[PDB]
Amino acid sequence: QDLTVKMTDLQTGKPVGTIELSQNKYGVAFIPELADLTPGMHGFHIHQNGSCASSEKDGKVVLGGAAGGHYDPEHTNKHGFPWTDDNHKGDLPALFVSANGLATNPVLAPRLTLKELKGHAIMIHAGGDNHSDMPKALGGGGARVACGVIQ
Amino acid sequence: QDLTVKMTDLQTGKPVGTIELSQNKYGVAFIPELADLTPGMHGFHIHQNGSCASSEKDGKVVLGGAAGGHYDPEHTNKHGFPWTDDNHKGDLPALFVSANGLATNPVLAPRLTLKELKGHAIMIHAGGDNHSDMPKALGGGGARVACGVIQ
Ligand SMILES: [Cu+2]
Ligand SMILES: [Cu+2]
Ligand SMILES: [Zn+2]
Ligand SMILES: [Zn+2]
Repeated sequence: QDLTVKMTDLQTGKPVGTIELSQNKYGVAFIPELADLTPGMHGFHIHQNGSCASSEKDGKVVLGGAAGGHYDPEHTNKHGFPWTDDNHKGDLPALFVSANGLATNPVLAPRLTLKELKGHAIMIHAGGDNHSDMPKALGGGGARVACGVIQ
Repeated sequence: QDLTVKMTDLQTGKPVGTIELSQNKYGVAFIPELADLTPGMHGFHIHQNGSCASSEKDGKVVLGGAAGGHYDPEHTNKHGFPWTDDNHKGDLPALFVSANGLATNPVLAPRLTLKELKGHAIMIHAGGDNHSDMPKALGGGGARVACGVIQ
């Protein structure tokens, strides 16, 4: 009754660590133990599909595209904050990566429950997340760099 | 009915921006608009006293020492996570500062209410915060670098 989530770099295919998910009275805490990531803030969201495989868009390969879009059980069709309801329930606070490329700063998602997460995918993006679709869609996270399927 | 919190650098005495505090159904969101800070993660907590003045400890000057310790209304006498109850209610998630010395990443404190915050002080530390008293007390935040009194 622990279940940790192994994360794999989409570009190299090599493991980069794990993320521990735990339920508490305020939501789901995400405890990262990752490495080999670019320093800075990274878009971090739960995705619709339980897959980290690639997808295809107009002839281009989309790493981790098989995961689909941001988990949106309320069909909000919008990207926002982890503490706002009119947006993807999968929107989490951005994940911090140290100069040494390590991510260890835990983060909380008050709108989520652990049970509803299994079968979905955990995504880490190259860009950050300003929790808006402006000026860039999906908080500007851009490409997907790391992914893992919540079992 | 807005009330923003002006932050001042303890070492220079010059303003470094403001932090907006807002109440939502999941807690108090802290929206920073700061500058001139050292890149990286910084300990960020609500303090007991409503003052940012200095204090004195065994002959040494403690900038922002007049603010007292971490806000601890339940007398836990312990430092922990923003989503754990047996520790300072004033323990917030660490604040991120970009390479350009700017802090704009909002953060949420699920255990706090806006009303209980007025009259207290907002503190930003030099070191980070691993949300434990080990290996260093108070999450290793160390010295106080920026402070503001919640009006
Ligand atoms: Cu994503
Ligand atoms: Cu503090
Ligand atoms: Zn989203
Ligand atoms: Zn504390």
